[PDB]
Amino acid sequence: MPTLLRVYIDGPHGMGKTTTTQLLVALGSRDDIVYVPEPMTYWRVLGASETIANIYTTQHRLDQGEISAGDAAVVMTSAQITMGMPYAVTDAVLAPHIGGEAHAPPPALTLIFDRHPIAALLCYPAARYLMGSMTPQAVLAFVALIPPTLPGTNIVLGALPEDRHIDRLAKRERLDLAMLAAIRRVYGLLANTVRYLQCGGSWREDWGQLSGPQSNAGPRPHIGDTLFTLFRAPELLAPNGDLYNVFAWALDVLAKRLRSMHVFILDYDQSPAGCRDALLQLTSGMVQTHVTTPGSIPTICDLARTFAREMGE
Amino acid sequence: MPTLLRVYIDGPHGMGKTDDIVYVPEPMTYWRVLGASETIANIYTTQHRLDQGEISAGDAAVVMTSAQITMGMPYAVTDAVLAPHIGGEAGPPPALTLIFDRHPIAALLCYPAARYLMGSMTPQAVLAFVALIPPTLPGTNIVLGALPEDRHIDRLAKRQRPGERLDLAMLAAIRRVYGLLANTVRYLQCGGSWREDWGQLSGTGPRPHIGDTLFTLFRAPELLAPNGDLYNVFAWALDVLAKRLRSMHVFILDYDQSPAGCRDALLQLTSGMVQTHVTTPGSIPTICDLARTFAREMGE
Ligand SMILES: C[C@H](O)Cn1cnc2c(N)ncnc21
Ligand SMILES: C[C@H](O)Cn1cnc2c(N)ncnc21
Repeated sequence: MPTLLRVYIDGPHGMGKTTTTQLLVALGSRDDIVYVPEPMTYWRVLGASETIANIYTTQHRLDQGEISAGDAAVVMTSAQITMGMPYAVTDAVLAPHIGGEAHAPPPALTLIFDRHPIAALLCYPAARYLMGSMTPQAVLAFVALIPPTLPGTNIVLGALPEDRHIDRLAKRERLDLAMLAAIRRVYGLLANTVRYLQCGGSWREDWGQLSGPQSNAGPRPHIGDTLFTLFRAPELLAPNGDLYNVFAWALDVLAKRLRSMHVFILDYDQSPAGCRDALLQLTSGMVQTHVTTPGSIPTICDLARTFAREMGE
Repeated sequence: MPTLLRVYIDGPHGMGKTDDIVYVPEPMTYWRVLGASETIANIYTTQHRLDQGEISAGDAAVVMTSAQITMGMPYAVTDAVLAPHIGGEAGPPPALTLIFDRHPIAALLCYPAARYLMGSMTPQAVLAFVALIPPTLPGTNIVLGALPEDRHIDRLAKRQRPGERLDLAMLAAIRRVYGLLANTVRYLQCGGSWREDWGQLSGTGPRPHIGDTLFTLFRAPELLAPNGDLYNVFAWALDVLAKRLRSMHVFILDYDQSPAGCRDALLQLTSGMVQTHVTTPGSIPTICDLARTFAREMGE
């Protein structure tokens, strides 16, 4: 009965996520912790050409008024489905090896990932919807495709003052503060959504309360402070006023996929070593899982090294 | 704890696919209005514009990819809400028989693979859709069609959907994809290992040759490294495809006959389909509710 610890580092770009996780990985034994890094190689080359470059210019040309909404939406939608592929595929090959949950002895293997599938099938799409470059229907199609949430899905979101974030961000993608505001808002919403569901929130019961951040602590947030609030869009509403059932079912799925997640908030308003040690203290309350076969440890380990080996920076 | 029989009627369109049995119809209203405006027309116009040289290959692919997301949404949301109610295999007549108009693989693999063959979708986008195919649950019975090509052209010509353009090149492509699909399931069911037979594509139990399966489509140069090796991320996606396809139960329905005949042939095929148990006492009625509400809201 060997155990596994899976930790997905996620949240808005530009906070220091990659650095903190390399630092955490650099403390461990080469063989008891493996990092699944950002698939930069799939991105700029393998899946398509310069994927991040096509996105930031299309929104920039949508702002100006050089290309309509529909035009930007088709480009944003296809960019996202291609961008999320590595996360989805990783999740699908690992799935069969993950047993039930399980404080406990040291995990036999710790897998740290640069992002979870929900960044590409939920968060980024919702942020683009708020920026006007994606339709709500398309965001819900992404949501309906989120894979079943595996036991022990530990997701680490980040915290950081916007002023420090804007400054960290300005390093050299283009300088898009509106998008920065939109993605921070969506991740704030995401943490509250997990809290809401874990405290027994039923969006169907509270839908009517809509008009006009901690993920594992505190009281139940108001539905207005969760991701459900984004789906009040007239496009999704029938002539009767309520959501078409098709979109309501997607919110049911959103609710199911996030209800079982374990979310932690890491403060990035610190030096790199500071972030590392805090992430390392956080991993202590995270949930481990048993693996289905005995050979899953080495198997999974190989899968992760291969991904790192072929798709990093 | 009652039994359920799920039957997905799929295969290329245009062949004739149009109380204890519920029928989940084609979500035409989602395609023409709820998810977007006239998605079929946008698909067919885009391919037409590419064919005439009015737009680029890259341009048509972004348009196609986005429209395929819209086309697929109803199946994917349907599978996600239904999945939790599906239990293990049971094998007597079933408590409920749910007949669906298409399975998620139509939109997350077949149509996409066919547009890749029409030069309007990248192979990488096709594999992004495949990676998102939902886990194959017990009792996934998929009915595929058989019909000679000229009878199919006749039938399709009398059956055009709103915004569709009669395109014989897309007909051949979708037909080829579906024939490869049937071959692929048999290849996997008889022990075929794509990784072991990959070398047979690039330089030459009893089952189809891998060149006669969907794996042959993924020998696309965009997915290979400079030394000819398939990138691991794509090899992964093929591993998922084998896993999803191997456990489906495919039934072939001969459509070269009358609706009466087809109806009965379809009912005849039901004897070898696999039934499951549901997981709750309220699953039947809830499933039932889902089915009728989908039909009312999204059915033409
Ligand atoms: C650097 C990028 O902003 C990070 N990133 C990671 N996944 C993404 C996605 N699916 N869409 C947009 N940006 C994404
Ligand atoms: C309109 C008919 O149902 C054909 N048809 C059915 N599903 C499709 C898809 N997902 N993409 C393109 N055409 C499709």
